[PDB]
Formats: sequence, C-alpha cells, structure tokens
Amino acid sequence: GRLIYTAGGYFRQSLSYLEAYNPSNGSWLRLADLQVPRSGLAGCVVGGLLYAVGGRNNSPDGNTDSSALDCYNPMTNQWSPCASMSVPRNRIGVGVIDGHIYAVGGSHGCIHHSSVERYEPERDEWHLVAPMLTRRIGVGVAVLNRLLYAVGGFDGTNRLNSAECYYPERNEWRMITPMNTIRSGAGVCVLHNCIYAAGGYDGQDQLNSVERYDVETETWTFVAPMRHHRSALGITVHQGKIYVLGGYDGHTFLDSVECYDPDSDTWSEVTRMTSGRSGVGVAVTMEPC
Ligand SMILES: CN(Cc1cc([C@H](CC(=O)O)c2ccc3c(c2)nnn3C)ccc1Cl)S(=O)(=O)c1ccccc1
Ligand SMILES: [Cl-]
Repeated sequence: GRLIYTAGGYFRQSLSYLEAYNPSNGSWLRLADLQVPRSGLAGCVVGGLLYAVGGRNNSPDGNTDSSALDCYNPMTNQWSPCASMSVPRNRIGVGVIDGHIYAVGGSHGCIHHSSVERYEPERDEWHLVAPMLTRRIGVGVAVLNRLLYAVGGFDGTNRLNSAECYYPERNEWRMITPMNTIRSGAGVCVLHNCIYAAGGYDGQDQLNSVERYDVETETWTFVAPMRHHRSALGITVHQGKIYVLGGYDGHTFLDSVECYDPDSDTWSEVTRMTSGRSGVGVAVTMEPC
C-alpha cells in the first residue's frame, strides 16, 4: 500500500502501540492499540490486512509467550483475533507466500523451535509444515521467488551465521551459503534479487553491517553499513528502498529510522519513531479510513 506500520515492541516493558509512518509526508499516526502488549513479534500483510504474529508480553505482572495471530483492518481501525498457532513463538520470523503466512521458529520459555507452520486466511487455520534443519529464535525471514528463507538467529546455545531455504512444493528445507556474519535479531528482507540481512547481535556486539545474498550467485556480499548499530530492529521495503526501525544499540532503545538506497549504496536518517523501542513488528499497507 502506502504506510509503514510498526506494531508492539519493547521499552521498559512490552508495548501495544500501533503507529503508521507516511514516507510521502513524514507524518506519524497513532492507531488502535494491540489487544495484548507484545515484543519479539513479527508483522506481515495479506490482502491489505496487517497481521501481528507471536511475540511475548513482558509485563510487570508476568511474562507470557504469545501464540496469537491478530488481524488489523486499516478500513475499520480495528484488531480482530485469528486462530492461534500450535505453539507460542517469541522472537519469531514470518514470511508470506501465495497469501499464506509462514510462522518460523521463535521460543516458548527455554524451548527454541525449529518448527514452522502455515496460516491460511481463507479458512482461519494453521498447519505445521516441515521443520527447519536448525532451531532459530531471533530469526530473519524473507520470501524471494516464492521460496522462504530463514536467516541467522539463536539456537539455544550459539548465535548463527547459517541460513536455509524452504521449497514449498517439496515441503523441504535445505541449507544455503552461510552469511559472513553471525546475526541474531537482524532485520531480514528482500530487494530485487537479493536477501538482505541488516544488523543483529552476535553474543558480544550489536551490529551495523549489512550483507545480501544473491540467489543466482549463492554468495553474500557486504553493502554500506547502517548509521546505527542495532539488534531486534524492524525492517521493511517501501518503494524499492529498505527501511529499518528502532532496535537496541547496547546503550539506547533507538527511535532512529534509516533508509537504504541500493542505487547509491547509502543509508540516510529519515524520521524518528515517536519513542525509542526494539523488537517491533513492521509491515506496509494502505492508509487507514
Ligand atoms: C531485544 N528484543 C528481543 C530479541 C532478542 C534477540 C537476541 C536473542 C539472542 O541472540 O539470544 C538478542 C539477545 C540479547 C541481546 C540482543 C539480541 N541485543 N543485545 N542483547 C543484549 C533477537 C530478536 C529479538 Cl526480537 S526485544 O526488543 O523484544 C526485548 C528487549 C528487552 C527485553 C525483552 C525483549
Ligand atoms: Cl524476550
């Protein structure tokens, strides 16, 4: 559509915020709160509807991993509950193929999932598919040419540079070339023929580096680093540019929003979120009402 939506996230506790940024004019709009606060969720769009998937409610009265799927209709400014997933999935990644939502990995307490499940909006149903070859939480997910990619993350013991690809018609996962950088909670998205992985955490440091995988060459190449080191960032594509939103730099929960121009290989500061936060869900759709 035309707006970048940011849902949930974390600052001091899990957040219920839904806010929409308009790159055309720089404005932010605050919209209807999520029914349940959540950080470590993912956002996606199917048929112009915005979905918030998984996460965890870290609140002063308990911590609860979410198996929730909720649907935001920009036409009504209302959130509606959908069928819940088979399992809670905190620090989840998601991808959309052919109008179906894949929920990938994430944690439930000390359980780090390799499992994957697929949502069909037409029947409001989840179904498990083949699990990944690797347990991954803080996993980056993107879709390119109707193939689903799971990139980096944390397996319970180590942060990962590994990545793998799901071939739907074979219901099968296969490893791809690993990234040059260990990244957990990177922002992962697609632009042109490349899967980009921006920032993340390696067990020691939050990262500013950005690399991209060309499916034709099966190789990863670094591009210009972001202006800010950041893990648990939100990422999306809007008009052929990558936008990264918030995250954590080892010091501050960032309000910084940066944009990448692939043609000039440059990052620029574009706006600030209304407040600093990390672990948001982000996606793009039409403006409300
Ligand atoms: C930071 N968010 C949670 C989150 C963490 C990680 C990794 C997990 C890991 O590699 O173990 C992680 C862990 C620790 C990190 C890290 C990344 N970066 N710095 N530090 C110290 C990856 C994605 C998300 Cl959304 S969040 O915003 O949802 C959040 C923040 C505070 C408390 C709870 C959740
Ligand atoms: Cl968490």
